[PDB]
Amino acid sequence: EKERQNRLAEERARREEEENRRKAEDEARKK
Repeated sequence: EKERQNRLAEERARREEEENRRKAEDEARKK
């Protein structure tokens, strides 16, 4: 269970950092 939950949690965090760098490069284009 913990293996599964941690895997899903890192998948979530990776998607989150994807969106963060994405908004970052968007703002960069606005610059």
